[PDB]
Formats: sequence, structure tokens, C-alpha cells
Amino acid sequence: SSVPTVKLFIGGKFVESKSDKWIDIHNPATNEVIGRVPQATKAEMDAAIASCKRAFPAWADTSVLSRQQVLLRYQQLIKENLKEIAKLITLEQGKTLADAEGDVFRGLQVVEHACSVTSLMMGETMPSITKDMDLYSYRLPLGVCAGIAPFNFPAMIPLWMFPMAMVCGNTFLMKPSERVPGATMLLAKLLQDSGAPDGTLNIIHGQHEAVNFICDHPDIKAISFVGSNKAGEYIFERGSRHGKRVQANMGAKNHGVVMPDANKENTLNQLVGAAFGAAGQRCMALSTAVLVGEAKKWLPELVEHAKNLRVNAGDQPGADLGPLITPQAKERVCNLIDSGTKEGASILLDGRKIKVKGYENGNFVGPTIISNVKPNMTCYKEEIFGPVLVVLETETLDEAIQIVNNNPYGNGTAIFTTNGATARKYAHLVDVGQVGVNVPIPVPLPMFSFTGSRSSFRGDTNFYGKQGIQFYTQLKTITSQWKEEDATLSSPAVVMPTM
Amino acid sequence: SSVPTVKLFIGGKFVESKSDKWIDIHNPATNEVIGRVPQATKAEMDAAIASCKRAFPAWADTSVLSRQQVLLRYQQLIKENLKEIAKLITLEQGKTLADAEGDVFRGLQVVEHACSVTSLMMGETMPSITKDMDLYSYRLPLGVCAGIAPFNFPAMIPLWMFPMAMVCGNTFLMKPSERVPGATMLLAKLLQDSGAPDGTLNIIHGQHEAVNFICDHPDIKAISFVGSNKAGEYIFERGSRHGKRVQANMGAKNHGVVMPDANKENTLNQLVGAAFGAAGQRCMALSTAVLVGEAKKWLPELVEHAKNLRVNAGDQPGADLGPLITPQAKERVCNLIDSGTKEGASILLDGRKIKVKGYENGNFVGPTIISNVKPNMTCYKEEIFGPVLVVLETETLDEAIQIVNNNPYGNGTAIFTTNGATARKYAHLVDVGQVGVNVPIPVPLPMFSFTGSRSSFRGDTNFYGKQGIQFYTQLKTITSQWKEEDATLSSPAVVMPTM
Amino acid sequence: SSVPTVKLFIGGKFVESKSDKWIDIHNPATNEVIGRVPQATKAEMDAAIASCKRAFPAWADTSVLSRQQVLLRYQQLIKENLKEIAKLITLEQGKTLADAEGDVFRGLQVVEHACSVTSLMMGETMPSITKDMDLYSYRLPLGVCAGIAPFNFPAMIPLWMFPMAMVCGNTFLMKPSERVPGATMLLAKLLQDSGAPDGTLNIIHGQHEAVNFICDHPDIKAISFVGSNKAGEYIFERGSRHGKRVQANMGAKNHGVVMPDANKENTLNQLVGAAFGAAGQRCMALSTAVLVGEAKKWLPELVEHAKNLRVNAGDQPGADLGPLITPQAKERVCNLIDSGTKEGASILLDGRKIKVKGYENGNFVGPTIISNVKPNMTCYKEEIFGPVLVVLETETLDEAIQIVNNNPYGNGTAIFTTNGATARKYAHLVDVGQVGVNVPIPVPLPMFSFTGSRSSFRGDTNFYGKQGIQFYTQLKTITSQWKEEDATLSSPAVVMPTM
Amino acid sequence: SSVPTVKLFIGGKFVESKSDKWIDIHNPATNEVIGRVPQATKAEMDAAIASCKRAFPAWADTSVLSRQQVLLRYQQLIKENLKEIAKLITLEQGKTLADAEGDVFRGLQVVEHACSVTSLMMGETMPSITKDMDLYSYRLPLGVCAGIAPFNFPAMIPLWMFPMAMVCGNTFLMKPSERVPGATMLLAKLLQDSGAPDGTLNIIHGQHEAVNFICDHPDIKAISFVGSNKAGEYIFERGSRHGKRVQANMGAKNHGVVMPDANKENTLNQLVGAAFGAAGQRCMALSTAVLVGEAKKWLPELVEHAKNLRVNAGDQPGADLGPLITPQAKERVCNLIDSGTKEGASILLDGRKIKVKGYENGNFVGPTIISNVKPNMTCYKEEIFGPVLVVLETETLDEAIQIVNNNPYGNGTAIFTTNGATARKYAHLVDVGQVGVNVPIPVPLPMFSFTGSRSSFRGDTNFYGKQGIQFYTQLKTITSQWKEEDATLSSPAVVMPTM
Repeated sequence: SSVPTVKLFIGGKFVESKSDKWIDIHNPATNEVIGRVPQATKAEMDAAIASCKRAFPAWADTSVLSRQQVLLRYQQLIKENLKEIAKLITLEQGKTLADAEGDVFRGLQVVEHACSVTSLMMGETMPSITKDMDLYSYRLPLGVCAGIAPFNFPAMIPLWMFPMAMVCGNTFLMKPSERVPGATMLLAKLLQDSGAPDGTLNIIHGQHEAVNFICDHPDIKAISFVGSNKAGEYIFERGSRHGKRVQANMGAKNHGVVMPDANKENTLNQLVGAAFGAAGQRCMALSTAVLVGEAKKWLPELVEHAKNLRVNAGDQPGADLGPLITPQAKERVCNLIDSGTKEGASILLDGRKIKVKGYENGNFVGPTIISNVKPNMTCYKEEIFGPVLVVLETETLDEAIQIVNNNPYGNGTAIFTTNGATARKYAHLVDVGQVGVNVPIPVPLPMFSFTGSRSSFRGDTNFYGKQGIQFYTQLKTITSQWKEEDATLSSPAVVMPTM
Repeated sequence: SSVPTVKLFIGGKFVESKSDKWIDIHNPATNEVIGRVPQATKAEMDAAIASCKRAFPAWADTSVLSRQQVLLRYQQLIKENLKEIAKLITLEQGKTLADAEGDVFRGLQVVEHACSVTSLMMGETMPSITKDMDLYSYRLPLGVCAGIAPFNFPAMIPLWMFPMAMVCGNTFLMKPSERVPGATMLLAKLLQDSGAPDGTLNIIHGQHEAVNFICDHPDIKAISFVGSNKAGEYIFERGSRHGKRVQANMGAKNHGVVMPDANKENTLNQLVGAAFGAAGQRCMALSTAVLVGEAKKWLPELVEHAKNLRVNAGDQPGADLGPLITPQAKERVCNLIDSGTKEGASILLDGRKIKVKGYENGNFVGPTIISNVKPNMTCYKEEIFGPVLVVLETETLDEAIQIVNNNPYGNGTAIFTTNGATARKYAHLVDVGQVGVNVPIPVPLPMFSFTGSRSSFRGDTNFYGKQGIQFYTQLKTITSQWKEEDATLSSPAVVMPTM
Repeated sequence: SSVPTVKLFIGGKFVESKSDKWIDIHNPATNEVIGRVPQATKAEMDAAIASCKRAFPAWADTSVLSRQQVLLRYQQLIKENLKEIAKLITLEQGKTLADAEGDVFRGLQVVEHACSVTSLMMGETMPSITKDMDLYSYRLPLGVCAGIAPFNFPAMIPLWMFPMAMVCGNTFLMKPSERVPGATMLLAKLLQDSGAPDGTLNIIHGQHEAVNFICDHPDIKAISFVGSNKAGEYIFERGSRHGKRVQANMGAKNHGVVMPDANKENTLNQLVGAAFGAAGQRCMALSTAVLVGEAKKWLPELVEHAKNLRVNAGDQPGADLGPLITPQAKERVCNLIDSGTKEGASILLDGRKIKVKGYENGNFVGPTIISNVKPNMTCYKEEIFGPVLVVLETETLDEAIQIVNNNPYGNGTAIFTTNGATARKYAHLVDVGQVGVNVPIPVPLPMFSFTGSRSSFRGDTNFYGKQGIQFYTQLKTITSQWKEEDATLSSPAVVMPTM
Repeated sequence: SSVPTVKLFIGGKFVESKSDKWIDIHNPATNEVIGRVPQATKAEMDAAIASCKRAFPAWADTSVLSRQQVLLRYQQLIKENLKEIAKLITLEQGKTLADAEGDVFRGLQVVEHACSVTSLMMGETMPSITKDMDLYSYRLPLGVCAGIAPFNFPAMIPLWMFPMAMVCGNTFLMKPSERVPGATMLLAKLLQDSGAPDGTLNIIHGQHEAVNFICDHPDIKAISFVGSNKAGEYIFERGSRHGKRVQANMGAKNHGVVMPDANKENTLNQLVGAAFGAAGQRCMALSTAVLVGEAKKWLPELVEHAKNLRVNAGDQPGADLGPLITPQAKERVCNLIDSGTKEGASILLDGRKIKVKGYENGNFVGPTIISNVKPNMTCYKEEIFGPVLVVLETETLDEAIQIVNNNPYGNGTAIFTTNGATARKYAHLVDVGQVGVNVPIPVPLPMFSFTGSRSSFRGDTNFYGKQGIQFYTQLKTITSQWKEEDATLSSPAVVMPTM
């Protein structure tokens, strides 16, 4: 009856932590302790950073072609071991097997995009700016980088963070979430088996202690974070204070706009899948719906569609949404629903008291739909991050756009309509960096960049894409001048260069 | 005997400030008061920000073509008034007419690069990522931007900051240096004459009060700064604290590596021009020279070449370098030279006690050359920002590269040599974002980007170039699905999209 | 009185031609001979090519910055002389003053896009492909280039051809249409006034001898043509035969698809303006209209709207469309209308017998609308190139797309509809390189490229845009290796480079 | 023992040809018949083109992601089966096992570059060019493509041609060289095993009938060729005559410039490896060497180094260069050497009468070095394409540059020197699209495009790189306009769009 311990990854060797404080890993479907992740000690984190620094020079001096082949073999291994990572994700995080497979597939797509380093790391040149003078620039790695991933995406966020940084020539110190480290450990093992030199990738687990270590250590040049607003802002501030570039994606309150001329059944199915998919534990979940004009008549049909969802453990066949991450999240969602009810909101569907056969101890919360919600309610201002859908009613699209713009969180939004003018007006007037036309989850594919907004993102450059490549890299502009008279030594030049 | 007052540019009108606190403008060649710049009051700065916000919507909704026409006409007007701004800069800042004309010409080049907005604001697209699904991204402005420029470039840095934001569709709240506001006033007048809508560009003047206002007001999205390390770090921290993206080019310490096989006379001329040009008051001036191997023998010739420079007022014919900005700068430079002398340094040429005919009251300091300097000396660690050149000697290029890497400031560096292998080795091993091969001032043209480094820059994105355009813009990714069955309404779709 | 003779532009000097063969220039509104253009003799063309070759080296060695300044001043001069060029175009070609101003404005936009040569001429680099090995490429000019422009655009197409090629460093041998050379002469004079070195631009005139000379001379590297199918194919073949890269925009047949849900009045206005604008002599005019489904009911309203057009000389106030280029074009259009009538087609509006007050000698042809046209009719297969609109009726959008794909000409097409799904389906299934959604004239702006198609273009690279820049330039890839051991000569290297 | 017959790859099935004409495959090391390749009949080529056309729609409609995964798995299979293809190449073509491995490795690098289709096919967009108007473009496939590869690269050039067109969405009809079809058969089998739909790739064999079919079939949109000048020009003409874009790489006479300050031993080793590597049967081999100034003294050392090469069969250990392709090539090389001797040339090393132990019947020709060669000699003007090195001598670098510029073939060139000024001067003044600084084989990596020149290349767009994607694709520019008034139907619009 010995609980397995999550191994660290320092210097290319899976080593057990020598710390005293341990964090228990619970299965959200049964709340049973399945493992223990340790809090990395000062000495262990120091050794990890030292290994990253020692591997930086050799890994950077290595040609980009070798890193490309390494990442290609890593993507191959991911393809080979996709179902194992999906099962580990369903076990730790609790999301449905299909959700874990989609997560691993999006991570694989991000890796495959990163495999284009040959074309992404290309610089620029300008010959003959002046007589016998040239100008060109190079893209070079920054140094030791760090990453902090959330619990809702055990595999997608690490594959966003560390592959891009490593392939560009950096060495990454990945700090995965303390609730789902198994996916990150499997990814690190697959990377080590793909030819990655020892010390290039290192992993440490721990609570705010590790975050402070990452944000305070001077040898770390870049920090990537995805998670809540509080932790994201704290990390961004603590990083910028020491001079580290930090890109942090924070909570979101994406709004869905349903126009009267939109496809009824398809729009309702999309709303359901996006609001209750993965138990709503996504930074891109369409947790808010705005029914414009005659769209108010679709509330009964939306509730009927939401009633057809199956709430069961992730590993069970036919499951739609899994349980929540921890009982604390369930209590928070229940308290937020209670507050919404106390503020005058009407609940059309209530799944708080749902009970699953064989999983009575799991953190399950059924689909919840709240109507008559106003912008001044707590359930609207606070990020539910669960299987709850708040619905607002407006008479014109102008009011919907105004409501969307007034909300601080703008990670993404979607408008459903069959009229091109309406979609164009919405996409042009809405102050959201990720707009979706008939698409509820407008997650930009890897070749593009995850375009955060005012409140749902901090920093300057995005996570992946060309933005991602530019973030983990720095430009070295070289102004070269080779006078023609120096090609054949005849006499020294006594004239300073003049345009 | 009334001293002219520098008027504020708020709402497209040159208005005199009602503030009771005034700062006198002294001519550095004679220390005669030639003008006064007021500290903008709270109400005036609020009105300026309100005008910027009111102009933002209309200016952004304006087609990029009209902004390109505006930028082209502004470049034309600058060309028509180049020598006027040059004389105004020579009067206020004190730099020789040649340096002022060069500053204005480089700012004109920056503006002309900005005129390429049409080819730089183009987004990306991806057709048919999924059946009847498309993906694309748009570049859009941020909002009200701000800029804080130093005194050593009354025109170049303002034309780095505000034209880029203007052409991209953003409204700019520019804060020029209190010591040289006339150039910015002339530039704003020429811009208003080019057809820029009233209120699009607003200018305020003041001491740390205005900086705090800019860094604290929430309606400001981006801040650009160039200057010292203390003020740069302060502004960057105060901005990032409030969620604003900030790019701050801080102090620098450039090193000039002289190899034995380099062109003797040309290398010496370049070193002299870059160390004493513009009175050494430049962030890219080669205040440090590293004589590698047999380059030690060139110290007498370097001193002889430096002795041929003419120190006179900026408006006198044949003036090579003008006086310093203020007597405080002269006192600081003299105290730094004294400290260097105390620490064992050897002064080969001393210009502290120089006296100019007819300008005995000016802040003139002749060419100064210090030798036997070590990395641990005050004159080496502190940014002189004046007509002083500290020389170091090394037996091998490896030691020079090590010295350059240990130095925190890496704004730019130059290596002089006729061997391609040596230049390549230096450019590859040196940790400087701007390397120069036989080029003493490796300032990248506006088409490239000013690639800052570890200490000479704080932020993620550079000032001008593609990075400059990206800094003042944000990406809006749009994912649209247009299922074929919706083109010919026959029956509603009851199937959710599946990739 | 004497008739003015068009001067040749050789060596920067407007010289009178010694040719014995002359072509009269007739005013299309009164058929009065307003000028004569000579056929350049063999010696004159040889001298022009010699001047181009002599100017090539100096103009190419000239830094890109100087060429950018020259082109900016040329754009300024165009802005200063826009109305004069428009008046000259209205006098020679006959198009309305507004049409000539739009032509000159589009040419000015093309020039302003060309101003971005600094960012467009950028290359690529890949540092450290192997140990001590670098790789980069450069964009360089081709050499002497030539251009053959049609009559329908005396200014737009010349400004597409010669400015783009010249700013990249090439020397252009322009060849304008023998019917409208005055606009090209004025443009060349303005360019010479902008500071362009003499001999960089040379211009000759001729019908077939000049074309054969341009296609046969070996010193010409690139040829740009716009016009009919016969001449385009002939020039393309004669150029490819001699190893010259040739881009030839040929005739077109645009189809306007009108869906039932489109904006009735706006769609009709756009159709009228695009079918009868500029006397329908444009290569992008919607000479064909496809009424899908219930769109058949709009034929009476379309005819009524077309009846409101004013047919008068180009210089008269309120003139909507001017006369044709020559009596031969009028006879051709009349014979094509007669053939269409003889093939079963129905004419709703007949303007062949139109007579204008005071301009009875002008080649005026009123708006003509043909209905019941089938794909097998002569008027449908032949390019009318006049104020004639053939209307077809389809039962579904699939039939319209099939008809559009079956037509060999695909220069451009437009679909009018308020449903986004329909527009997406059309743009995806239509085999046309330039599609328009509610836009009748989908002429891409300068920053994009004029994307030819199956029959309306012969070649690989487009005219303007990034493709336009690439067409008049060639890549020079430089694989440079500088071993570190050569930086410090100690012993010769006896090992061949190995990956 | 019966001779194995090469199979045709039509409709995704390896089938034997019913043609009565067969071409024997001879092992160049023993001239023994190892296989036969049939000349595809008219019916078989028609069926192949029909399969390509039938596969084009489904393959193009397939998302780019699926094609990316297909190319990734194909690169994986190539990595797995690299040694088998290398052995097949050594057997058929005769090149050393190391040469075949390098061929397959470069082809694999090209495939990996093609895997970046997600980033290369991305279009452009310019939002808000006019009120409620957008503009964007899409990269789309052309159609059925064809390829004709030479014998000296059984795998490298096929992997240049067909993978690029495949991943872009085009169906390819690859015609490999009749002398080395086994490598192409293995590559097609591996591709079919990688998930490529049946009929997407088709292969036919022949000498002239297949070429005429490819150049005359109207369903073929693009043709890619590499080989001799005669065949390249013939194919380019026959293609452009029918309206097909053709890119044809042709013979080369690359020159190697050796400066006195260059690394003696390393330069000589590089010259030997590049002139005699792969038996000189390469389009980038340095068959010409220019000894500038004091470089004349290195002829004895060059001959001594060339004498150390081992001439043996490709599959034998320690082999440096294999035998020629056919006895006709050996006879041609010997006759060219004889003609050069008759014209006054001096042969320092003669390998014509070389005899290999155990391979007396093979087409082996030892290293040959010719000196005192002039530009007007036959051996200089004619492409030897064998293990022959003609050496020229010049007193200054200007003379060498003039000699290189006067030569028509400019596929590539290399200059050896330790002085940056000389290298820059050469790279700037030499009229060659591929310049090498201390690199004998300046073959651009797949990320860069092949940049052949005046006589060594015909066409507009280059083979691979971004140019490769641009060649096998076409841009579809879409000018979209959605007026805001149409989003909320209230009244029809009676105003035509106006800027």
C-alpha cells in the first residue's frame, strides 16, 4: 500500500526528491490518493538550473538541423505513445479520454509547427546599404527559460512552452502543475528518448516556493505561464521586477453571441459542447452566451440539449464531461451558483446535486445553465471555470458588443450567424483578440499565435507561432563593412567612411 | 528681455501652460537662457489624454492608405524644413550643425520606413483548415501610446517613437526632453501641417511628475523610453506594474576591438569619430577601445588623431564636437576622469581645462583618452556619456571577448579587422545584440530593428522595424466556419463540427 | 495648323524621331488628329538599349536608399501634376476626367507601395548551419527590362511596369501604346525631374517592329505586357524563345454572380458601374452577369438603371462614360452585338445608334444589355471590351460556378450576396484567381498582387506586390564558411569540412 | 537468370508495362544488365494522367495538416530505409555508398523542409482598406504537375520535385531517369506506405515519348526539369509553347577562385573533393579552378592530393569516386580531354587509362587535371561532367572575376580566401547566383532556394525553398466587402461604394 512518488527530472536523470513536504495526488473520479508530487528543495532547484546552464552552450552551438531532427523524432514518439499519455491525463486530471486525446493531439500539432524552425529562425539581410557595406541580422537563443503550466491541460501547455524554447536553442526548466505531473514526466521521458542531450530539459515540482525561485533566479531569461489571474499577475510582476520577459495567459470569460439567423440546432450543439466540454475547465470555454433579439426563444432547446449530456468518469465509455480537479473547485462552483441565485438569477438546469453510479466520491458537477444574468452579478464577473453557462439577453447586436467590450476578460469570443455583414461587424467592433464566426472554441492553430487580450494576457509577445519563436529568441543585427581597397593591400586608408 | 515659453501641444493647438513651475532652457555654448519649458499641470495632462482617446477611434477607423499619405506628406515637410530643425537643435542641444542634420536625416529615414505601413501591417491567412472552415489574423492598433525621449536626440528618438504609432493607427502622447523641446514642437507643427487630425498627437512637458502620470494613467497602452539606466528601469517597472507594455533603451558601454591586421589609419579615424563625435553624448558612442595584441602600438597615433579635433560652438564652421548639455554633465565627466586617475589610470590626452575663444561660459570638454583602464575601475563601470575614451589592452581576442561579455552593457560593439575568420568569431562569440565589422557606429537602419541586449534594453520588442511595428500593434485571430449547407437553406444542421 | 509630334525619350533627352513612318493620334470624341507618334527606327532602339545598359551599372550600384528617395520625389511630383495627367488622358484616350483621375490615383498608389523597396528587397539568412559556416541570400536587379502597355490605361499600367522594376535597381525600356503616348511622356518628364539619372529610363514607340526588337534583343532580361490575348501570347512566346522571363496579362471575361439575397439596388448600381464604367474598356469590367434563382426579376431594374447613364465626352461635366478608342473598336462592338442578336440573344437596351450633341464624330456607343445569352454564343466567347453587358440565367449557384469554371478567362469575378456561407462556397469552388464578395471590381490594391489565372495571364510571377518585386529581381545565395582556426594563424588546416 | 523488369506506378499499383520497347539497365562498375525499364505506351501515360487528375480534387480538398502528417511519416520511412536506397543508388548509378547516403540525406532534408507547409502556405490579409471592406489572399495548388530528373541524382532531385508539389496539394507525374528508376520506385513505395492516397503520385518511364507527352498534355500545369542544356531548353520551350510554367536547371561550369592568402591544405582538399567527388558527375562540381596571383605554386600540391584518390566500385570500402554512368560518357570525356590536349593544354594527371582490379569492364576514369586552359578552348566551353579539372591562371582578382562573368554557365562559384574584403568584392562583382566563401559546393540548404543563373537555369521561379512553394502554387486574392447596414436589414442601399 505504498503510494508512488513523482520523480524529478534533473540533468537528464529521473531522481526522487529528498524533500520532507509532499503533495498528495488524488483521482478526481474517486478522490483516492494515487501519487505524491514533492516540493523541490533549494539544492535540487539549484542543481536543475546549473544543469540547464551547462547544457545551454552545447545545445545552442548545435546546428538547427539537429534540433529539427530531434523534435521530429519527439513528435514521432508522441504519435506512438499518444494513448498512454491520454490515459495518464484521464487518470490524473479526470477529463474524458476523448478530451485527453484532443489535448495530446493539439500538443502534437504545436510540436509539428515547432519542427519548422528552419523557416522560422531565418533572419533578414540588406546588401549594399552603403558602398562596400552590408547589413544583416541573426536570430539567437536567449538562455535558460522556465515554464509554469496549469492543471486543466497537463500536456498541451508544456508542449506549447518547452518545445518551442528548446528547438530555438534554449534550455527549459519546466515547472508543471502539482496536480497533473505524470503527463509532463512522460513527455520529458519521450524527449530524452528522442536524442535530447542530458541537461537540456529539467523539471521541478513545488508550490509558490518554486515559483518564487523561478522568478527570482537571475539566470532565467524568459518565463511562460498559463493559469489564473492572481498567480499570472504575481508571476508577471515578480519576473519583470528582475528583468525577465514574461508571457502569462490568465483567466477568461469568453462570450458567445447567437444571432436570430444562426443555425439553431448546430449553434445549440456548439454552445453545449463548448460550455460543458471538459467540465468547462478551459481558458477558452464558452461559459457565457448572449442571445440577441429572437434568440431568447432557444433557451428551452438549449436546456434540453444540455440535459442529454452524460456525466461520468473520464475512462468510462460514452462519457461527455469528467469530474472537477478537486473538491475545492466543486465547492467554489457551488458557492458561485448559490451567489448567482441570491442575486436574482434564474437557474434553468441544476447539476450540483448530481450523483454518478459507482463514483459517489468523485468531484462531479452536472451541466448548469443560468439565465437572466446581468453584468453586475458575481457569477458573471468571477471566472467559474466549471460546467456552468450564464446566459444574457439583448435586443440588438450593439448591446451585445457593448457588453462584450465592457467585460475585462477578452481571451476569446464567438458569434453565430449566417449573415456575413453581421459577422464582419462583430469581428471589427468587438475588442477581443480571438473572434469566432460559427466557431465556439476559436483556438488559433499552431501556425498562428494565441492572441490574448487586455485582461486575459500580460506581456508583449504571444505563446506560440511566429510570436512564440520571437519570444524565446533575440535578434543580433550585424553591420558589416569590407572596403574594396582592403581586398588588395596597396596603401592604408586615411578617409573615414562617408555616405 | 522676455524669455520665450515653450507652449504645449494639446488638441492640435499650441497653448501656453498655466503651470507656476518653469524650467529654464540654457544654451550650452554660453549658458544663456533662451527659453522656458513648463511642467504640465494635472488638468492639462488629463485634457491631453482625453484628446488622444477622442482621436483614437477616428484615427484608427481611418484607412491605412490615408495614414500612409499623411506620413508621406510629413516626410515631405521634414525634407522641406531639415536645416531649420538642424539649426534649432544646434541652438538648444549644442551639437554641431553636421550632427543635427544627421539626426534629422536619420529621423527622416525612420519616417520613410514607417511609410511602408501597407506592407508591414499585412496579416496572415490559412484556407480550409477544416471542411468549410478558414483562419486568418488582423493587425490592429493598441490605443493611446506614450513616449519619453532623452536630450541627446531631440528629433531622432521622437521620430522613432511617435511616427511608428501614428502610421499604425495609434494616438501618441509624446513627452520630449525638457532640455530640447523645440525640435519636438517643430516636428509636431510639421505633422499638423501634413494633415494629421487634431488631437491625434499631443505633447506635454514636465519633470518626474509627467513620467509618473504617463506610467500611472490606465488609458495608456504602450510606453517608449530612451535614456539612462535609473530612469529607464523606473519607467519600465512602473509601467509593467500597471499592465502596460514598455520598451526602454537604457544606458550603454560600447567596446571597440582593434585587431593587429586592421586598417590603421581608417580604424583610428573611425575610433576618434565615434568616441568624440557629438561630444560623446550618444548611447552608441565607442567610449571603450580594446587594443588586441600588437594594437598597443597605435596609442600614440590615436592620441595624435584625437588632438586634431576642433572643439567649438555648434554653429561655428569646422566644429567637430560641441559642448555638453549642462554644467552638471561637465562636472560629472570631470569627476569621473579624476576618479579614474586616482585608481591608477593614465591620461594621455586631457581636455577638461580646455577653453574656447568667445565661448568661455560654455560646457566644453576636449577630447580625453584614458589608458591602462581595468574592468573594475569607476571610469569603466560608469557611463561617461561624454568626450572620454577608455582604452584596454589584451594579448588575445579571447580575452577581449571575455571582457565584452563580462560587461553588462551590450547595446553595441565593433571589431576592426581585415580577416573574415576573426570577424566571424567575434560576432558569434560576443554577447552583444549589435556587432560591427569595421563599422564604428553599428546603428541599424530603420528597416532593421534596434536590437537591445541584457542591460542596454528592458522589454521584449525593439523600437523600429518589424519589431517596432509589432510593438504598437496587436493581433486579432479570426476563426470562421461557413458550412456549405448554410449557403442554400434546406434544413437545419444537427451535427457538431468534427475535425 | 501643324500637328505636334510625340518625342522619343532616349538618354534622358526628349528627341525628335527621324523615322519616316508616323501614326496619327485621333481624339475619340471628335476624331481630330491631335498628334503623331513615330515608329522608332532600328538605330533609335539600339541607342535606347545602349543607354539602358550604360545606366544599369550606376543605377544598380546606387544604394537602395537613394532610389527610394528618387521614387518618393517622383510620387510627390505625380501628386503635384495629377490633374494635368488626368486631363491629358481624357484628351487622348477619351475616358472621363474622373476615370483618368482614378487611373492616375491607382498608379500613385502603386508607386507609394514601391516606396517600400527597403522592406521588400530584404533577403534571408541562416547562421550556424554548420560549425563556423553561415548562409544568406541577396536580392539583386536583373538588368535591362522592357514594358508594353495597352491603350485603356495610359498611366496605371506604365506605373505598374517601370517604377517597380526601376526602384529595385533595374533600367526599364518602356513601350507605351501608340494611341496614348502623351501620358507616358509626361510621366517620364516628371521622373526625370525627380532626380533619376539620365538613361535609366528610355521609351520608344512602334506597333510591331518595336515589339519584335524588345522580344529579340538579348540584353533585355524581363518583359511586362498587358493587353489582348493574341499580342500577349505572341510576346510571351517570342520572349520565352529567347530565354527572357515574360509576364503577359491577357484578355478577360468577368462574370458577376447575383444571388437572390443580395442587396438589390446596391448590386444593380455596382453592376452598372462596372459594366459601363470607362466605356467598358477595362480588363476587369464585369461584361458578364449571372442571375441565380430569383435574380432574374432584376433585369427590368438593371435596364432602367443603365438607361440613367450619360454618354458624353470625357471632359464634359456629368459624363458617366466616354467614347471608344477608335472607330474600329466601335465597328467591332457593333458587329459582335449583331452576331449575338443573330444567335438568338435578346437585346434589352441598344446604344449602337446613340448620338451625342456636339460630338457626332465621336466613337460613342451607349450602354448595351444582352439577355438570354448562352456559353456557346460569340458575344460570350469573344472579349467585347466595350459598353456591353451579357446576362445569363442559372437555376442554382452550382450551375453558375460551373459556367464560370468552363469559361477560359478568369482574370476576375464577383459574387453579390448577404450570406457568408454562399460567398465562401463561391470563393472556394470558383476557379478564379481574383474573387469579389459584393465588390464588382476586385482589383487588388498595390500591397497585394494581381493574381492572374488560366487564360488571362501567361507566366509565373504577378505584376506588382511581393511577386512584382520578385519578378524584377534575382536571388544570390552566398554560402560562406569562416573556420575559427583561421582567425589566429597557427598552422594550416589539413582536414576537409565535414558535417 | 532473368532480368527484372522495372514496374510502372500508375493508380497506386506497381504494374509491368505492356510496351514492346525496353531499355536495359547496366551496372556502371561491370556494365552488366541488372534490369530493364520500359517506355510507357500512350495508353499507360494517359491512364497515369487520368489518375493524377482524379486524385487532384480529393488531395487538394484535404486539409494541409493531413498532408503535413503524410510528409512527416514519409520522412520517417526515408530515415528508416535510407541504407536500402543508398545501396540501390550505388548499384544503379554507381556512386560511392557515401555519395548515395549524402544524396538520400539531402533529399530527406528537402522533405523535412517541405513538412513546413503550414508556415509556407500562409497567405496575407489587409483589413479595413475601405469602410466595411476587407482584402486577403490564399495560396492554392495548381493541378497535375510533372517532373523529369537526371541520372546523377536518383533520389535527390525527385525529392526536390514531387514532395513539394504533393504537400502543396498538387498531384505529381514524376518521370525519373531511365538509367536509375529503382530509387524512384522505392521512394514511391515508401510514399504510398506513408498514407498517400492511391493515384496521387504516378510515374512513367521513357526517353523522348514521355517527355513529349509531359510537355504536350494540356492537363499538366507545371513541369520541373534538371539535366543538360539541350534537354532543358527543349523542355522549357515545348512547355511555354503550350502555356505551362517550367523551371529547368541546366549544365554548369562552376569556377573555383583560389587567392594567395587562402588556407593551402584545406583549399586543396576542398578543390579535390569537389572536382573529383561523385566522379565529377554533378551540376555543382568545381570542374574549373582559377589560381589568382601566387596560387600558381599550388599546382604540384593539387596534383599530389588528386593522386591520393581511390578509384574503385561504389560498394567497395574506402572508395572515393565511382565509375561513370555509361561507356558513352567515358568516351565523351576522353574525347574532350584529347581535344583539350590538341589545343595546347597541358595534362598534369591523366586517368583515362586507369584500370581497376576486378572491375576491368567498368566505366572508370581516374582523376584528371588540365592546366594552361584558356576560355576559348573546347574543354572549357563544353560541360565535361566528369572527373576532370581544368585550371586557369590570372595575375589579379579582377581578371578572375572577368573570366567568371564571361562564362555563360553560372550555376555556382566559390572563392577561397582568408580576407573578408576579397570575399565581399568577389561575391558582389561576380555574376553568379550561388557564391561560396571557402565552401567548394555552395549548394543552398532546402530552407534556401536554388539560385541558378543566366545559362544554368531557365524560368522565373526557383526549384525549392519559398520559391518552390510559390512555383507549385497560385495566389487567389479575395476582395471582400460587407457593408454594416446589411447586418441589420432595414432598407436597401441605393449608394454605390465610394472611397
